[PDB]
Amino acid sequence: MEITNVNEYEAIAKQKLPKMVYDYYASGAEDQWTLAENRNAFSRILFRPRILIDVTNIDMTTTILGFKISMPIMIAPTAMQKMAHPEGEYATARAASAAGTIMTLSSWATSSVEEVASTGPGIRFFQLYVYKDRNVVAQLVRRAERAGFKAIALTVDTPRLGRREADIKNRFVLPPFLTLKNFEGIDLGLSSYVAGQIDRSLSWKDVAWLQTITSLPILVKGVITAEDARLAVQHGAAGIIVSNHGARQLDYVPATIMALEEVVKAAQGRIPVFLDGGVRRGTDVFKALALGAAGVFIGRPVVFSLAAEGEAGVKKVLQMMRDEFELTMALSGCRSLKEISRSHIAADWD
Amino acid sequence: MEITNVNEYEAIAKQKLPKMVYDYYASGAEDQWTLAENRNAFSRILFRPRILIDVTNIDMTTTILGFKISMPIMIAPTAMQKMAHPEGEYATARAASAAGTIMTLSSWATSSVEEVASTGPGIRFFQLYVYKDRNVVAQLVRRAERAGFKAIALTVDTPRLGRREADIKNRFVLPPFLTLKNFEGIDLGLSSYVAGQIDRSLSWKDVAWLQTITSLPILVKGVITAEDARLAVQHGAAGIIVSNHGARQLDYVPATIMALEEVVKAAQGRIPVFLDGGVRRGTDVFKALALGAAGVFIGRPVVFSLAAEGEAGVKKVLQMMRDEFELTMALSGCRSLKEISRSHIAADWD
Amino acid sequence: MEITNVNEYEAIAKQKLPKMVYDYYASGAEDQWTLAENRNAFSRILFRPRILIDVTNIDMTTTILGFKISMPIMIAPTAMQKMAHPEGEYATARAASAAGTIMTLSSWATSSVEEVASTGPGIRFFQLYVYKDRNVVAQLVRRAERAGFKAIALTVDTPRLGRREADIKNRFVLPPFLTLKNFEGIDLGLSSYVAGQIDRSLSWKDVAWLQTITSLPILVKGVITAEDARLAVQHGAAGIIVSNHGARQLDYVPATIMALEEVVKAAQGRIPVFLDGGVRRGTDVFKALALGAAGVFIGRPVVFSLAAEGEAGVKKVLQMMRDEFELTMALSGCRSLKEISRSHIAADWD
Amino acid sequence: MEITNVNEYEAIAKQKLPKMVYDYYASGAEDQWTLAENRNAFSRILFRPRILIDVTNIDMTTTILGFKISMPIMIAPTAMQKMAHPEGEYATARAASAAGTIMTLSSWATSSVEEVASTGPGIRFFQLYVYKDRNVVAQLVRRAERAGFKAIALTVDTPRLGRREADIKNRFVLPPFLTLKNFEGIDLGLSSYVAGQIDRSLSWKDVAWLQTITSLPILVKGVITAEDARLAVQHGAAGIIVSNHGARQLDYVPATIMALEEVVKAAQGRIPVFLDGGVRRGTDVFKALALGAAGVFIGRPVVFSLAAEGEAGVKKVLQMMRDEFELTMALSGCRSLKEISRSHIAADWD
Ligand SMILES: Cc1cc2nc3c(=O)[nH]c(=O)nc-3n(C[C@H](O)[C@H](O)[C@H](O)COP(=O)(O)O)c2cc1C
Ligand SMILES: Cc1cc2nc3c(=O)[nH]c(=O)nc-3n(C[C@H](O)[C@H](O)[C@H](O)COP(=O)(O)O)c2cc1C
Ligand SMILES: Cc1cc2nc3c(=O)[nH]c(=O)nc-3n(C[C@H](O)[C@H](O)[C@H](O)COP(=O)(O)O)c2cc1C
Ligand SMILES: Cc1cc2nc3c(=O)[nH]c(=O)nc-3n(C[C@H](O)[C@H](O)[C@H](O)COP(=O)(O)O)c2cc1C
Repeated sequence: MEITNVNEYEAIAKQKLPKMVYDYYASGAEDQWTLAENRNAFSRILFRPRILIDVTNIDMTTTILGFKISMPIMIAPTAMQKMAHPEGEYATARAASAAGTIMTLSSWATSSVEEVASTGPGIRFFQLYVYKDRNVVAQLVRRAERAGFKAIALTVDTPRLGRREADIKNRFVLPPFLTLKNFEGIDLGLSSYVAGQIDRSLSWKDVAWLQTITSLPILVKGVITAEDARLAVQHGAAGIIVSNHGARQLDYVPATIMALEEVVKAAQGRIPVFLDGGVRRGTDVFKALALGAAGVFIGRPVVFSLAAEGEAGVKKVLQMMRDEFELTMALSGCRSLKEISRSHIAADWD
Repeated sequence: MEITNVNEYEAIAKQKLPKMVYDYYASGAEDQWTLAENRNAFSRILFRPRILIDVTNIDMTTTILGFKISMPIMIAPTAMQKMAHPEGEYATARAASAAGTIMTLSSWATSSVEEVASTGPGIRFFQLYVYKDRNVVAQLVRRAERAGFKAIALTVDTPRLGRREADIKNRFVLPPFLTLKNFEGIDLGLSSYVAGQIDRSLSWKDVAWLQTITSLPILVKGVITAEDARLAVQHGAAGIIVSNHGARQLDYVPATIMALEEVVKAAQGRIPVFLDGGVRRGTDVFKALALGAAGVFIGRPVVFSLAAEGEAGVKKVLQMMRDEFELTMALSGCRSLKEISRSHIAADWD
Repeated sequence: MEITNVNEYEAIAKQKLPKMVYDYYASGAEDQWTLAENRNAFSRILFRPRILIDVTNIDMTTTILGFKISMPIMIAPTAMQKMAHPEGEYATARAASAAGTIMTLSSWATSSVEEVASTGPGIRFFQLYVYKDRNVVAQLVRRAERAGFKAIALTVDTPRLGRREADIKNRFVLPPFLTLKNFEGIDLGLSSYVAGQIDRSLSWKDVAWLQTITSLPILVKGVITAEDARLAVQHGAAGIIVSNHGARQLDYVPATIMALEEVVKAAQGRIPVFLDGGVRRGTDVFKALALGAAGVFIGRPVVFSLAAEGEAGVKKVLQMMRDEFELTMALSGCRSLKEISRSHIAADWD
Repeated sequence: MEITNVNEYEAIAKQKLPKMVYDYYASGAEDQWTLAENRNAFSRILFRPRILIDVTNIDMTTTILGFKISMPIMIAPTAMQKMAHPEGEYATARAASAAGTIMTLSSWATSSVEEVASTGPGIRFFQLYVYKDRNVVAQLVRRAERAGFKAIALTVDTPRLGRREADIKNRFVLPPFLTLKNFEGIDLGLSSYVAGQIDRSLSWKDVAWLQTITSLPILVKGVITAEDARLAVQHGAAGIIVSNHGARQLDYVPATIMALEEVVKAAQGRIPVFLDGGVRRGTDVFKALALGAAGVFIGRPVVFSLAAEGEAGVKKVLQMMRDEFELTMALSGCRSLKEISRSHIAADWD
């Protein structure tokens, strides 16, 4: 009896993590309708597989912003990984490098850019918020650039934090020996401070502002309507991440897989569109690409596997998804990502 | 571990109220299909949120019939609140005044207009039925006007009472020290009398009749078809309340959120259209306004919180809904009620 | 704590009847999908009630084939009622007479036409099958005419019996002191004989044949497609009963409420169309009439209430449905059956 | 208390087979969504039965590739039947001969073509894979032809094996005294070898290749899109089997009953189209033929009944389906397979 699927790592995390920690990571907003729907919506898309195609050699490699990677599955920024495992972000960085894929570090990481860069080479993105204290935004950016990060993933769906009721009932707090390391050694305990820096005044001009302090590509994260996707194209974003923040912000927003297509269309092929939210199977990954995503990101499975198995756990999550994705490409008759078409899928709404 | 949502107050009420009292308040008509659907239909409406909008200052204030209030969440008339808590309607009136919103007192209240007016200033509406004994209707109206009530909410969906089977099995009766106080000190034990006064002969001309005995605005409560909404416009109603009476009348009528739009359209912007039935979240409130409601009313949560926590409980219900509604406005990109549009929502039936 | 709804009688029957007897009556065909759907399909139809209509006086009286009855709820032919209660069909006949409605006696009754006619006056219909031995068909008809039956309800959906698996597992047999009384005292133990008489060769010409041996009106029972309804009009049926035989024949036929309209349309107002299958509430009854039925029939509730309460039980089933139907008419704004329109309902499929 | 339906045999198999064996046979791919849907999709198709048609004599006989059989229900190739019962494929062959229907032997059978041919006469098909070692493909074909097999059923949906997670957790292995007998006595322990022979390079030209080494008709098994059905017509297949391999390959492919029609249309009446996947009732069989199948195949019920009852079990599965199919034809008004039309069914998607 073995661990055969990703979703199984969640069950194990849950039996061993303290309730407050598990809930923190697992929880969605309020009644968690979108949490559930993020997963459920993938079951409303079916396959239209082609048979008798030579599928000896499958090429999953892709190029993301000029960076060539091993597969179109990247890691989404989550937060305080050291609550899940001692090595926390170090383990996640070593597994992402090992897999030939990209990691997106959280500005709320319990590891700083430099300590993450000290694990070894590997393409890494840094997630950020346009904080109130703009001098602070510039030091994080500089520090990110220095440590060798290749792009900035700007969260644009959080003017304010959504209500995740378990945290309130669990009276959630960051454990004793941990710190938000990117906020230490710069010119400003920290949890509260960082929570207060979230600027609820941001507008499109603030994204323009960010482009004057950095030369790195900017990916607006949290776009789910065609209206905002076009504005992101306009204000010169390097790509859009169709996300609902793992369903932790506003409830009742659509499943990202359902909003995907509308956003992909609005972008008009100008920039790469990615997705995250509920991706757990190689089949999920295929559907997203057939719909138009240039790649997908995974969040919760990483923290869950980390908690269960340390670095071996994240290594395993990544191996399982590329294996399952390669078999799905084989069985659908696709020899490259370029071969995946809209016709290989049939959506409930078609 | 704390109370984070409104719906939780129902569970607590239920564990402490006598079965007969709980059932009385909780029950719907016959198989209670609409009871359930009143809640469930809100989950068939999704959001289309706008991002990167300055949401520093949210204005939830609205004007209802020339009365400016703090938010578009008002209290619906329920009945015999003193079965739930000693202070019963006094507690509900003090919490509504404190919140800057309107209370709708039931003609079946266990507190009279004057005793409710003795708690302090505050805008209040009075619910009534065109009783058989028309002399009685006039004394209630006069007494209401005197006590300072600003409008009459006329129930028009009850020619006869719907069958709520639990009451029959529980052999429901009003507890000993309580009375229907509005029916005492006027020119006519009381429960039976009041039950017999419900006139099953009422027609549109009876609404005209009511306008000859009062100068206060009349809101027809219980309109769910476009046909009746237009007749209400005609017979000079000051606004319509799309209601199904908390699903206690006829079963299998649509969820009020589903009938809302048809009624809003028929009214052609001439008069304000409100809604009640199943509103439990700030998200619910947003959907109703995006559909066209000028405001919403809450019924059961008030009695449930009253039973659990007295006046602090109702205070809490109101604070939770305005908090949750303000965050929903922030996350959808709306700085005023005027900014809420039809485009910020996507209904299953669109 | 009291019995408030019809469906409750089933639960009580079940706790007291021997498993074999309960199963016999309760069971549907094979996986019993249509059994369930017969009930479930009524929940896919909603109301569009009119308010403020004088509903002082409700007239539920209707005329069925020149016979004026108290309400549009009649009793369907079931079978061997004496397995459920000693008085069996005598009790059902006295309750139907008392209620001012029509009873349809089964040719499989454990009581004969004359013994049913000996309970008192009352309009009664007789259900039959065109048996193999045509001489037998003529004696039943004659005997029916003699005993004062007003019409023949001809089952046309049973060339062969459907598979009701519980009967097979229960090794079902008619209890010792009972007999199929209509098959005794005529020119032909009986259960087997009667089971063998079912003619699987019947065609439309056999219905013509029946009209040469009787002058009584013929109602073809078991029509669910528009094709067969038109043929029934042609071959001079006095009315059609949209039935699926209580879902005991072929599984996966539609719920009668779903097939109703197609049949009502095909009949083009030429003859009365009735319905049976899953009718348990006054609300059910309203929907059927709004769709076009001239009346409905109830089967299982009668045997269940009989088993629970004898004649008082059937009396109660009938009182509960007319009460619930009158309140539904009041709440929908209908003062006569003629006032019930298609516009007072909204079907999922509209 | 008796066994009345096929599905019941699964429950009994499960209580007596070792977990590893049961799981092997029962399992679907990954989350087994299509497994479930293979069954569930039959419930979305309803009947439109004709009444009063002489249904004395029902003719279920059909002709499949010039071979006249007793009914349109054949047996699908499964694998290693001797894990389920000692007699394994011998028992299945004797029951198929006895029933007057066709058996499809698996190339993974625990019995060889000749030993299956030694049970007696009977029409038999042989399932195969275009193995890597093409010399091996030719010996199996020759051996099949010799033993008297009439057609080849070529699996075309398995370039690679789908992930059936229970097998991995159960560490599945073929029991000690069994062997893949068709792979012994030819020019090449065996399980591993045979697993490695599956050629993931196959294309349409490989099907052309097969036609140069055999004169027997070729039925491409595993076609579910209209695109591939037309290519199969082109490359001269003798018929197509709409299959999803019992849902064990790729998950999220449609239920075969849902893909059926699209494939039947694409074939343009040129060649016979068959179906398998989830067929458990005589009603299932009718729906497939009304949709256009020339016949259906059953897989799992055979192994389950084998495990429960040996040869008597398979005999019983076949008798139950023809009985149930004949009654469904009687009740729908069909006297021959030719009489089954598209109009006798109404699909959810129509
Ligand atoms: C604990 C946690 C913290 C997160 N913090 C952020 C954040 O600060 N900014 C952001 O844009 N997304 C944040 N996310 C969302 C992820 O970046 C990603 O959108 C989501 O987790 C993907 O969905 P999934 O877990 O179903 O894979 C967070 C997610 C988790 C679980
Ligand atoms: C115990 C109780 C008594 C009520 N009495 C009346 C009434 O006399 N007249 C009326 O129009 N509505 C009455 N209502 C309905 C409310 O005014 C309102 O329509 C409904 O409660 C709102 O639905 P909700 O509880 O899901 O918030 C009553 C509701 C309850 C729970
Ligand atoms: C035990 C039993 C026997 C029945 N026998 C017949 C029959 O011989 N002929 C017939 O047309 N219908 C027969 N029916 C069906 C009823 O006449 C009627 O169609 C069905 O019971 C109505 O559905 P309901 O029980 O949900 O009210 C029988 C029903 C039951 C329960
Ligand atoms: C244990 C097992 C092994 C099978 N092996 C094969 C195979 O080697 N090739 C193939 O085309 N189908 C194979 N099938 C699928 C069957 O031929 C058929 O498509 C499927 O079992 C029919 O679905 P059902 O079991 O719901 O009747 C296998 C099925 C089972 C259960």
